[PDB]
Amino acid sequence: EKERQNRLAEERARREEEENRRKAEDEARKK
Repeated sequence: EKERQNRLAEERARREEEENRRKAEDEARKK
């Protein structure tokens, strides 16, 4: 269970950092 939950949690965090760098490069284009 913990293996599964941690895997899903890192998948979530990776998607989150994807969106963060994405908004970052968007703002960069606005610059």
